[PDB]
Amino acid sequence: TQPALLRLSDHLLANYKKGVRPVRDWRKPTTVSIDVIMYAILNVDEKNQVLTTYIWYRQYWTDEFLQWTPEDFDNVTKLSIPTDSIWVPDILINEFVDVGKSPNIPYVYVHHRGEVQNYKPLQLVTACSLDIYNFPFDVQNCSLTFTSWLHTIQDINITLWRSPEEVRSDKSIFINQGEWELLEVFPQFKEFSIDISNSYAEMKFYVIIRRRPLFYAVSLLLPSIFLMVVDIVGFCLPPDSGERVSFKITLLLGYSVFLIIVSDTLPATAIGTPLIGVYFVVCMALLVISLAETIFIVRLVHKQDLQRPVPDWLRHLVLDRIAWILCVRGLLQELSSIRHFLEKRDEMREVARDWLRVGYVLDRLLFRIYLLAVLAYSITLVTLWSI
Amino acid sequence: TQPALLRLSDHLLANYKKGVRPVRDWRKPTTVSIDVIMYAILNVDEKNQVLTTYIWYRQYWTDEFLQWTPEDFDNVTKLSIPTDSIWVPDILINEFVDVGKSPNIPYVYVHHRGEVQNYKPLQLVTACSLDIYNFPFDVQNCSLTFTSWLHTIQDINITLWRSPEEVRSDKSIFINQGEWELLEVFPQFKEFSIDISNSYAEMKFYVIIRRRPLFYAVSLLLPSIFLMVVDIVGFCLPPDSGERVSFKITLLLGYSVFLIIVSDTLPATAIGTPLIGVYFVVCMALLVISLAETIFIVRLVHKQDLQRPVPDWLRHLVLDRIAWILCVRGLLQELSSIRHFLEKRDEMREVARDWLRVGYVLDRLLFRIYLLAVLAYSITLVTLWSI
Amino acid sequence: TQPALLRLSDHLLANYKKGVRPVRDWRKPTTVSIDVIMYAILNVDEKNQVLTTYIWYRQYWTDEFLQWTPEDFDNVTKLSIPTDSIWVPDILINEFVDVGKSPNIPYVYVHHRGEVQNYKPLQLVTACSLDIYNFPFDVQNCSLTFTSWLHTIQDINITLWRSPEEVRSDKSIFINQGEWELLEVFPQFKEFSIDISNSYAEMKFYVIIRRRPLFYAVSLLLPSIFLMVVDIVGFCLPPDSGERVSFKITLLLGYSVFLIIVSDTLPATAIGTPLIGVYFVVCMALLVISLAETIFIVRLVHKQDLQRPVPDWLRHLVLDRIAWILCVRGLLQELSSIRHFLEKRDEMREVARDWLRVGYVLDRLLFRIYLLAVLAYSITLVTLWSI
Amino acid sequence: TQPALLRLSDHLLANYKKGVRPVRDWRKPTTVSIDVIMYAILNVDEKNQVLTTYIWYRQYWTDEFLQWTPEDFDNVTKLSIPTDSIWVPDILINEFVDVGKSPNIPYVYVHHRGEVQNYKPLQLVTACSLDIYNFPFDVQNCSLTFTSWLHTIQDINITLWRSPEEVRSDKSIFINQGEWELLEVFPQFKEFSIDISNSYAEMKFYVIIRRRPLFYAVSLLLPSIFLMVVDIVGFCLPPDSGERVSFKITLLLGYSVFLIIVSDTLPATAIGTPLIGVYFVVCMALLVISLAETIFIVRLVHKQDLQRPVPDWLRHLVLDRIAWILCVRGLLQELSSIRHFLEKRDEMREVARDWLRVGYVLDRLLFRIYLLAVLAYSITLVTLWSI
Amino acid sequence: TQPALLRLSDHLLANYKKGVRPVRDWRKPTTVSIDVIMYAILNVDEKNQVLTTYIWYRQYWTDEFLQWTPEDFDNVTKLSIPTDSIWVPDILINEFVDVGKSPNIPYVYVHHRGEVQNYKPLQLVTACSLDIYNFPFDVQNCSLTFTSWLHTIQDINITLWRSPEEVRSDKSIFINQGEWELLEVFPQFKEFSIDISNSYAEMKFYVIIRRRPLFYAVSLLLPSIFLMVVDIVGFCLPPDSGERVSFKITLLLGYSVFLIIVSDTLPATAIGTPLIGVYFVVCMALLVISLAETIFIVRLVHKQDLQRPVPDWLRHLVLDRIAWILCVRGLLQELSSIRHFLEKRDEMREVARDWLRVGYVLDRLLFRIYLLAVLAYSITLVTLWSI
Ligand SMILES: CN1[C@@H]2CC[C@H]1C[C@@H](OC(=O)c1c[nH]c3ccccc13)C2
Ligand SMILES: CN1[C@@H]2CC[C@H]1C[C@@H](OC(=O)c1c[nH]c3ccccc13)C2
Ligand SMILES: CN1[C@@H]2CC[C@H]1C[C@@H](OC(=O)c1c[nH]c3ccccc13)C2
Ligand SMILES: CN1[C@@H]2CC[C@H]1C[C@@H](OC(=O)c1c[nH]c3ccccc13)C2
Ligand SMILES: CN1[C@@H]2CC[C@H]1C[C@@H](OC(=O)c1c[nH]c3ccccc13)C2
Repeated sequence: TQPALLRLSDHLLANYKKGVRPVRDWRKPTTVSIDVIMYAILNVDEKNQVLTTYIWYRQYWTDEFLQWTPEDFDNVTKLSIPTDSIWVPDILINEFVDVGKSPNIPYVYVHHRGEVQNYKPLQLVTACSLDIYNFPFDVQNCSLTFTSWLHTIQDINITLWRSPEEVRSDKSIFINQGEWELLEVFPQFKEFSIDISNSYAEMKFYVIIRRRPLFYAVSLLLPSIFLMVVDIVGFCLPPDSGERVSFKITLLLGYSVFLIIVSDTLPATAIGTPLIGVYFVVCMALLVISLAETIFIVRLVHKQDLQRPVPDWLRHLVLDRIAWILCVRGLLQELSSIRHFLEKRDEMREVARDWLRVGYVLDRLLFRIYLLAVLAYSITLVTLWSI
Repeated sequence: TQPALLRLSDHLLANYKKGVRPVRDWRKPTTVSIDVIMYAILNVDEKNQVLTTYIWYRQYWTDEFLQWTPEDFDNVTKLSIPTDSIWVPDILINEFVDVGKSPNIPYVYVHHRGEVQNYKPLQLVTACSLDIYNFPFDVQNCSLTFTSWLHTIQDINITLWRSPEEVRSDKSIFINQGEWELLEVFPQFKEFSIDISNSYAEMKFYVIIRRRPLFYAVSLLLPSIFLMVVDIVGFCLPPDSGERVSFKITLLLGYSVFLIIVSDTLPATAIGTPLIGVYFVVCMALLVISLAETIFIVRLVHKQDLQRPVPDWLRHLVLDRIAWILCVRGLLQELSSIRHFLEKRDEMREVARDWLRVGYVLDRLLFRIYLLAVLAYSITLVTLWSI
Repeated sequence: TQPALLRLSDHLLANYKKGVRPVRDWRKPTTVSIDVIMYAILNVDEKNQVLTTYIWYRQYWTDEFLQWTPEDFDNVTKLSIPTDSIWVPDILINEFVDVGKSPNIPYVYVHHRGEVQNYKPLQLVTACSLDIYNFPFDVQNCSLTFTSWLHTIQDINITLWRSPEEVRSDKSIFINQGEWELLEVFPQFKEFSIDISNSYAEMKFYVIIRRRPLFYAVSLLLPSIFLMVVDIVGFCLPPDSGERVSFKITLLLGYSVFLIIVSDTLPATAIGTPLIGVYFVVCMALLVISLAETIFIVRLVHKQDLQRPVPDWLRHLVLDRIAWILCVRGLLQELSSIRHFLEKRDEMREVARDWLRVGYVLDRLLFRIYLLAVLAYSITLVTLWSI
Repeated sequence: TQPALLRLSDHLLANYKKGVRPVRDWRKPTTVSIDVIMYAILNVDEKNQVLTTYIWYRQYWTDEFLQWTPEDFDNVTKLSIPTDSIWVPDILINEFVDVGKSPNIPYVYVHHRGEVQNYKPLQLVTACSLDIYNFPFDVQNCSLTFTSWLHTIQDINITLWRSPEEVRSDKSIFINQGEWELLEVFPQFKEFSIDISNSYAEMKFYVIIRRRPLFYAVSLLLPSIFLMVVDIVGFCLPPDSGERVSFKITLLLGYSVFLIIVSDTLPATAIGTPLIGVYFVVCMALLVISLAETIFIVRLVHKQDLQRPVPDWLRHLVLDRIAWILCVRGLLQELSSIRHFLEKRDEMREVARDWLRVGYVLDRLLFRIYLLAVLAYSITLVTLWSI
Repeated sequence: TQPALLRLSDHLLANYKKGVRPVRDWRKPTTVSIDVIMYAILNVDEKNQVLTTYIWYRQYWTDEFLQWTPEDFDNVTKLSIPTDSIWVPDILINEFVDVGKSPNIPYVYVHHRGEVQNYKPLQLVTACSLDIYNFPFDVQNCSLTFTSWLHTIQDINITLWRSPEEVRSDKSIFINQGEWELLEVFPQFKEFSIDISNSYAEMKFYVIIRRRPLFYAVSLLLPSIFLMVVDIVGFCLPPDSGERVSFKITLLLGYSVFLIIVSDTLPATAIGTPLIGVYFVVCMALLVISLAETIFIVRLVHKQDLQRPVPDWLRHLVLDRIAWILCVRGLLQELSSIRHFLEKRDEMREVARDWLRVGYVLDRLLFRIYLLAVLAYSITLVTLWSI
């Protein structure tokens, strides 16, 4: 008769049972050609170690029962038929820890030689072993283990759909300008066998991904070096004035809550510390020895009516280190008492002058070393950033 | 017989198979007319670069098998029939990264000439390439790539349902008073072809959206200019009194945690910085040079029993810059000693008077430049806000 | 026969097709009586402008095909039959932006005259145009636009199920003690027509809801007035002592982070500011002029070895404003020098006495105005709270 | 024949329609015996007033159509059959505001006398009227209103499955060591009737639950009493030294952000305040009067070159309150001037001695009252904690 | 005939009803062999006491109806058939408080002897009784109670699938480098019976899990010991200088907000406190007695024109404790007055010298004990960390 191609659609699917594996010879395995286009990196959760991606996915297999001849069917080559009306392999991921809601595709492509072509996009929220060691400059290596969850090698076998170098190089459409940058998707086929004489069909896909170290530059180093340049200005404040600790203590307090707020950036991975704590606790310790310097010089110079400067450390500091850094009436018994009391204040003032004198030279010399130390530390930072 | 229009409903759908593509000639493609009304901008996630919207969506195609004649069927023109009882095209979005739960519409409209009219609202949570460069004044350009996910150009072809200028101008019902303001929805048809002799039907929709710069005005500039007007009052505090750093340091501390709290407003986009950090770190650096000024003048004036003002910088500052800013008994050997000690304090007081004198003129002159600088900086801010 | 009422259940539903619209005459529209009981206000999201509620909902229509006679069926009046076995109208909401999961009711009520009674509770997460202008005292007006999403006025028409005043007054069961208090649910019927000779059936429901201004009283004004009463105690601290700025600056700092924390209470609506920022930035500015007062009086009184009080402003302040606020040997040449030096300190002390004298009267007079200002400002606050 | 019990399974369910209510006489109501085991309190949301629990639930009713005789069926007593193959009552909760995903149980128990036994666990996220008045020691009373959502008293009637005292006392398995402790689950049956001659079957279950006041003890009182014991140490700091406000102001600042952080513990219920704000703002006000004391004593003692202590308040304080708390040459005209100037400083020093003297006695006496006040306040706290 | 193995697939499943329990003799119970591979620990929620895991799960039972002979069926051994076409036991978990979305496996394995092999991975979000007593070093013991939710011991009985020691030792694939480390999964079978002559089939699985104490080391002790090493440097600051409280108070403030931020790490479990608060409030109290020391020494030394050092405590401190820590004209009547006034200042200066003298020795001696105390406290900390 002549109503449509609809005749063919009935005749093939009249008694077609979608439950039995489609082979005329049951020993011949059904080979499923797989193809991956990685569409987008949604989010990495370093805390739970689970990566969520979106994949444009494809399936190709051979159904020997629905084959027909192009002739006497009005030369039709391929036909679209509902997915839930035909046998479908159960390819999923072993790393599955959840189910992303992805649009359900109702149709598949069948040609006259019995090949079924199945396209569907899937959202996989899968667990991945992450190494966050070099936090700003990290490459990450996540496994995507494709398997039929039950079928054997004599039933279902996995092959590539095309040449494995192009899928590696495939950067066709992937959304850039995000947190992650795709380098390559490396395919690898393997026979896994958890049980003796029971091996199941596996095709590993190593997608290796690099973070873009821009958000974590500004959010980490910029206030940090800011806190450095404010303190260097602060060293110029004289210690005797009394504001010397009041500068630094509020600054150390400011650095304390600063490191506590940024503590919720680095993840709660129980593998240990990130390496950037080393690049930060050095800076933390740097302020301590600055603080240790600060109270020391305020401990030296003060008016406490105490000891005179010992000559041994006067020549070493006020002389040697200065050159190194630069390059009858009874009225008489009462008048005698007043100047005697007077010169005692003048002498303690003489004490006040010399201890103050050494301290400023000491303050300047200890100031010189710290600025040179940070600049040398800074030149190490930028040479590491360049390499 | 005469029970109802129900007769027609059976007779058409008696043997109607919803699986085969509805054409009497299989080579003639089924043309699907699409129509978009963008209903609402739900939320932009700049972090993951994914935009979620709600669309009032429509479908129009031709089913040649369910056509009938208005006569002998009691002059019925159109009939409502269940969606899951007829063939439905698989139009979805390539940018799909998730599935929004949207009400499932059970019925579609069929007229006697076989045209199927399908209305359904859909929630699309789709990834979009965002450019957040000019953060308060940004236009955003997001793609909505409509496609049949598998069908060819010889099966499914995409056309507009009406004239493409009205859908552009369509601001009919869209919810304003939100974070985003709709400018236009620009449609564009294209033939995409990832494979040779395999092209698939595509209709791009560029919806271009503008943020409303009101929430980010108050939340950014108002405390910022507030922190400016409190410091200008603070410059009037005398440096010798000792409170001079205590004002500014707490203020700089206050500005430090202020910028850390607002750091979680700007997103974690790894494309680099927003431009508003330039409009902010300038203000940040402005306080530094204020702080640098502050400790400098406190370094100048202090009572440390040291050097007298050099005349070369006395004429340049206390004289030139002042005019520029304004426009036999042995009792004698003891009495000789007391005034000698006395005038030493008076002389260091003479030292205390002159160094204090220059500093206040210096404080006032350096004060004049900063207020003029901020006001000039402010007049640049408002002229940019007007343009 | 006599097995049960089950006979009737078969006989009616034997050939009953749930797909065709149930009318013997196709031109007669099926009228759907709607009824609303608003059960609870779950949450308002001012950010995205979307209101989520729970409704106890009802449907009433006429199915002319399943009518029967009470006689010869053992006098049965009504019968419960599965929802998915009969035709159901598609009434939904145009404001739908999402789908709340609500229990699916499997059965409906059918009486012998063919009326189908459908009860089901639904969770609607719908977008609503909000006006948060008067933030503590706001009434909100949200639309619930009920429509058949496709059917015409000749097929489906919407009526009330009972008198529209009772549903307005309906406060039967609604959960109080929550964030929102139900005033009324105002129904309104309208014919909307987006297209010429194509109008679709609409029944608007304006539910108008009021917030309960109790959580936002304590969370806003109580620490705010607290910060006021601590500063009034602080004005009594003498400015010369040096602690004068140290009080207020920490207090201004405390007020700075206070306003930053409460900044995440008011929503990110891009319609502009809430009005309560006016009721807050006034208080913010109030501390500034207090701070401006504070440094001013500390700028007046200090020991800087400078100018004497000018008489013109001495009579205006120390005299006029005080009454307004209250209501041969050569030993002689050396002894001459010591008192000469001595009286210079005594004279600068004389300078220290008078400048201090004016300042305290000045401090007290400027103190009087501010307390009267806040109390007058406070009496404005409570008279607004009463109205 | 003899294949299995499968014969019975067919014979009963051959023509069994799951849509019609299972009664041979339609007037006899189907009585559904209900049983509740409350398994766990998941979370209380005081903000939205909605309680989420997990219930082990049971259903018992009578199906007169599937009854059979144990004989000639190989003495089978009960049989397991799929839930979706038989009629199931629609018992749900009126307080339903959402749907928790709970495992779907596929089978039910049928015995030969036609009784259907239905077990299924359900997750109910239901709205509950909460009273958070006594925040640490609260009992909460939540309603669980079980109803058939449509069926009448002549169709479905609700009874207990066993004696109502055991379900009350039922603490069998419930998970302790959580935020909530189960006291009892009180059942109550009632006929509700919203409409005249239309009453629907209701069985109320009052589960009354108590919080465990341990997390909120440490998180509230421990830092609070800590802030008390640090201030009592702070009162010993002398006011003249200048650090007196600097202690307390930072402490008051610390208490200010402390109360702001703990402000997000108490919920946003619009019923008013919790009672614990009274137990906290008293402590808040306690520091104010301490602060008021602090600036007062610093206002008393200072060196401002002003008034002498009035005798009336010298006897009342330095005398009475002290005992209460404890239990020819012209050289002469110049020499005359110097001591005259000298004794003026000594006299103002005499002023400095006496005003300082009264203040410390005043500081100690005002110190005594505050420590006794807090200890008395503390003894009130612990006697309330014991009762 | 010879089309395929498809013949067998029909012949077995032609009249196979998936609703009746598959036994030829109804008294013989169907034994379900269970097997567990625990795949990953997703997240522990100590707040609600609910553990979420992912399990690779297996089912094994015997279907006596679908048995066949390998001969005359082309020697086929096993066959894959759809899950929803055969009877499936209802094994779930009693601890279920929610439903995780896990991929639905469509097929199961049937061999010719009638054994059905069911593989499926499941996500179980289940409530677990947690003991967080030793917070960094905790072992946790969670129950996984596997049961058929309704079937009796005469219908369904639970056995292991293999030897119970290997499943215990099974560390095959589990994802390490996470928050939790798998020690063992201990299986145990038990007959539970809530009702007399009604016992239901139970197999308990105790998985015992250990946290990895690395994230909570750095996040707790590192800033804490940091706050210790900054204070020890702070003790060297002299108390007379006035900065003595200003150091510690800001530090105590810094420690106050530090403990408030880390307060949201420990959970809100109402079982009481964690033990680590003891290891922290000791450190908290340590700063108090440091603060108590700080104000004490500032209370001792000050210039208040008061009492002389009593000899009894001078020998005990300045002598004994110092050695323990180290190892005619009328001009005369006026001149008489000036030195008399002069020596009064010198004498109060003599008072200023001695009280200052004792305090520094006192400051140093009290300094020695605290450093030894923390180091002894520290050596207790590290010996506990080693054990
Ligand atoms: C319209 N869509 C466009 C083109 C057809 C449809 C589905 C998408 O393509 C793929 O399916 C492929 C992904 N990766 C592949 C690799 C080899 C062949 C096809 C694809 C993008
Ligand atoms: C009741 N609803 C009202 C009117 C009918 C129903 C569905 C909505 O309209 C649309 O479907 C359209 C959206 N965009 C369009 C463009 C051209 C024609 C129709 C629509 C709003
Ligand atoms: C047990 N439930 C109780 C009473 C029957 C069942 C369903 C609920 O009532 C409604 O359906 C109505 C809501 N609003 C209405 C308005 C008019 C008539 C009925 C209702 C509450
Ligand atoms: C294995 N599970 C165990 C025992 C059977 C199965 C289901 C649960 O028990 C219940 O269903 C009951 C709850 N509450 C009840 C009250 C009276 C009778 C039974 C139950 C726990
Ligand atoms: C491909 N997948 C690989 C191997 C087959 C498929 C399913 C997984 O294995 C299991 O099902 C088992 C888990 N635990 C077990 C214990 C004994 C036997 C099998 C398993 C991993």
